[PDB]
Amino acid sequence: LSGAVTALILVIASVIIALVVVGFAFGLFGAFTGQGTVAQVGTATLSASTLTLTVTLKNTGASTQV
Amino acid sequence: LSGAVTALILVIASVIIALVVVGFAFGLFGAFTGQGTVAQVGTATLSASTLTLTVTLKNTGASTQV
Repeated sequence: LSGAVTALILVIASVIIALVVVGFAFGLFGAFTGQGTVAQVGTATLSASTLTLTVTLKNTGASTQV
Repeated sequence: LSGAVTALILVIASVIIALVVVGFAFGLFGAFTGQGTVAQVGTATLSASTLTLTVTLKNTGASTQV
């Protein structure tokens, strides 16, 4: 009688664990998609007297830092 | 299951990198176009007593130095 009890306990535990793993995978998807993609969309201007960089940047992801 | 996760991670990384490269290429275009083109538009006069050069220059790019 213990065999079937063990079988169902393991079945439900395995289902819980598999659902956890799948949720983590889809979270990884959503997190890597919106991670932050920064590129340049036009020439920069480097003032050499004051050493100041004026650059136009395009960022279609999360708000990152420099 | 890890295979598809790796595939999407690499796909998004590759897209970000390719966009960076393309932005850099177009920035190079814009930068080399307006780099500064200086030529002469008339005869110069070289005063030999004072050694002074009076020259008419045409510059259709960035403000350079001599």
